[PDB]
Amino acid sequence: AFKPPPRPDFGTSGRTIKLQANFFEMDIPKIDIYHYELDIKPCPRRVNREIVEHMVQHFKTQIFGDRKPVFDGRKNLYTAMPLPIGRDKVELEVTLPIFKVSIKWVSCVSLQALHDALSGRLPSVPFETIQALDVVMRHLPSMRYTPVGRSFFTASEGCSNPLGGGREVWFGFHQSVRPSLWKMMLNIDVSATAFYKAQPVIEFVCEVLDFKSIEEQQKPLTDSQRVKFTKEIKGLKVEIKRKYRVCNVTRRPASHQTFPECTVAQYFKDRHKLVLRYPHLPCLQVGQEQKHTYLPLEVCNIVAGQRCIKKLTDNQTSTMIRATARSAPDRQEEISKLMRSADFNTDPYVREFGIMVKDEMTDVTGRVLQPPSILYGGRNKAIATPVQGVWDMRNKQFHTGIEIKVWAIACFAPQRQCTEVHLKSFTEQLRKISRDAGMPIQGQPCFCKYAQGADSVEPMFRHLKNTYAGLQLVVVILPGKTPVYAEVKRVGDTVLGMATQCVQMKNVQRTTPQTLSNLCLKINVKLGGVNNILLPQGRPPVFQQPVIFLGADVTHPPAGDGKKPSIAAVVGSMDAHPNRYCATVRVQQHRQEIIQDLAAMVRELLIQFYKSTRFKPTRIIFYRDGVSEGQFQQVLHHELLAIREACIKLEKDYQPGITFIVVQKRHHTRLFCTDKNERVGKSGNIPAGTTVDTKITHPTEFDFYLCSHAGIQGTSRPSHYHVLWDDNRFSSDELQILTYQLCHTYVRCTRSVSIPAPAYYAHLVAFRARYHLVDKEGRDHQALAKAVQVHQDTLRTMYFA
RNA sequence: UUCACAUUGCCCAAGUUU
RNA sequence: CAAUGUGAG
Ligand SMILES: [Mg+2]
Ligand SMILES: [Mg+2]
Ligand SMILES: [Mg+2]
Repeated sequence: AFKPPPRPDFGTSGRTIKLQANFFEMDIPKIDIYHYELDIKPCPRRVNREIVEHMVQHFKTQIFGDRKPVFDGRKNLYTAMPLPIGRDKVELEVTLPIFKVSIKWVSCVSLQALHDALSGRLPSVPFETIQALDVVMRHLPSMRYTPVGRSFFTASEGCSNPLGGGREVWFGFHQSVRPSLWKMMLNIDVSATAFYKAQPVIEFVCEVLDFKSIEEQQKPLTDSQRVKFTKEIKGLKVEIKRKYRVCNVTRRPASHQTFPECTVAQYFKDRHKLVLRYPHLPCLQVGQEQKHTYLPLEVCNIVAGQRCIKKLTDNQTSTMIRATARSAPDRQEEISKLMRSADFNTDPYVREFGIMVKDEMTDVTGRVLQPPSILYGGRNKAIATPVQGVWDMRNKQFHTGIEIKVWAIACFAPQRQCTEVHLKSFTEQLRKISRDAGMPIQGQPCFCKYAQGADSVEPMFRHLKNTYAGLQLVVVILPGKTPVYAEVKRVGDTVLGMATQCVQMKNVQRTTPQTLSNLCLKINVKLGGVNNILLPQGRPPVFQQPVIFLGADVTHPPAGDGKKPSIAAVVGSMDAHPNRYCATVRVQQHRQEIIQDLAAMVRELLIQFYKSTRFKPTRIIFYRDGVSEGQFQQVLHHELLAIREACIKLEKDYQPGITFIVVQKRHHTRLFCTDKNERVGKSGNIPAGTTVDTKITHPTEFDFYLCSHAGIQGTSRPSHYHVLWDDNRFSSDELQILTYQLCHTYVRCTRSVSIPAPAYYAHLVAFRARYHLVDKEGRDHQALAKAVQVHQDTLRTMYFA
């Protein structure tokens, strides 16, 4: 439970492919530079950046001589040459167009220590050095553009991109400094997010309430209109010179609205001497709730550069997607255009520190791994061969297909829309596809009844269970999006323990062989079948001893939410294929990534593995989704020990080797085909199986990019895998092949998915817990805990399929 | 609620005188 | 998983 293992070696498996990556090489000088600790009394980050930039111009002659200090926005200051004050304190103060600021100088950043650590000589990558370089690259754009996370956004000049509702698209780019096997690298990627337009509040009202012009509404707002407007502007800032956080939209129109004893229209009529157009419309209530200052819509401006944190509307989203949808070559060229346009070398603050940035994307050589063969059953024992990460189920039967003899249907769609004919049609079509797949639906359903409302579910289901012995499955037709779905799964998964398979009504009226086939995949698994397996003799050597494959993920509540729990999920392989998985799930602290009750969850799974296979795992392979580099030590420290605790409290001296792997699907590394005839499909992406464990990866540690999936649309996200611990001493080859093969064991489709199945199931388990908790989200905890606790008959199934 | 892929929503980060 | 797109035997 200490620092991660070193890179054991480099992969050798697979044919080579020429790739470009959105990493731009950095030439860093071999000099020392100087860290200073600031403290400003009393502020937003951008306000503090402003204090220093004005302060440096003001104490130029006294202190900062021809220097270009960079400032991280709070209390870290860096200079290329030392400041003529030495080792001691200084208390300065600056003017606002009020601030005492303290400058010390704690440290000297060696820099040349970075080159040596990048050479692997020094085991440690010095973080406090990498911190400093990022502050260099961020200093200037942090004031010109509008920061959001590690990115930067600005209004596109020459073009506008409205979304409606007073919003518009702002294009921008992500920026980050990372170390690598080769050099320091600048990772750049284009991005876009919704912003509020800096228009008159009057015109803001118009876009939200759907007026072409002011004069449509001539007398004060409707009850309906004043709340809808209020909901949209409250929390946004506005300007007149001066700043104001909008806090409320008043009840009375300006002319009638009053403050102590004068009225705002009257107040503006003589003090600032302008009658109001639109005296009918109300006033904004600004700043403090306790205080009584009210502002007219007329004189107000929506202040520029405020990110839109509310969820977009559906047509707003449509507009956003349409604007930013981009094939991989188009993506590549846009990154390139931006970077030649950025001209990071001209940046004076960059120039101060003598940093040089490469004009072009780095060239990197990847390898394309071979897909494993997939083994089906029935009589043929057919073998399927993934081609460009895809295969099909025609002319093949499940390795272990379930014979279905007792089953029922429950339609919650209106009969006028979903008729008995449609159901009968759909049934015959399904039975056909299912027999071909080795999953004979041997008879007609023993039950078929229309229903309406979530109220009718539990009684209908309790009936079925009490009546039809050996009942295997209930198929449930739904009219579309409905609360019934959440209800059907609550009763099935948690209350009665009954297999259910829902189908949207539209996919019943009109069915297709592909859709029905994918449906049988889900069904056969839910009823304990094995769809396929990896070709046994084609697996890596690790399968020669008993091994369990764990997948784990946390899912946090949406943006803006304050009290909903985070949900941890852990699944474990239950056979030697590996194919069958059992799941565990927990509610835990709001926005905690660390899986709190992991040890209990792993113990549960280890026991079930033994009852299933009658083997004890000699090794445990742990795939952990979603952890960032910043949280690697904390998570590993807690979660690695939790796995050990599980093993130790199970049996004395039961110490299986642990391999701990973090899976990151969401980062800002993008890989492109250098050679045009390597591109795959309309989107023009790199092929499935593409592997990069050199050049752009970590200088000392064990990590690699693997893109295991076909890229249908946009630009593919190659998944990054990072090994935080490995008792089993894997080689790069074996772990990459293992990880790649597990992307083929995902039962919901005949494709190679973007992450290993165990981790993918961990997502599906979490998301299902989220469905159990809909509108239900010491005594607080136990209620939610029980909401996600599945029935005893469900515990050992793949209900999450 | 057939499914995958892609944009966003998720930990880190970011943000927090009328 | 939700919204929105692109796709499949
Ligand atoms: Mg997660
Ligand atoms: Mg924070
Ligand atoms: Mg969707």
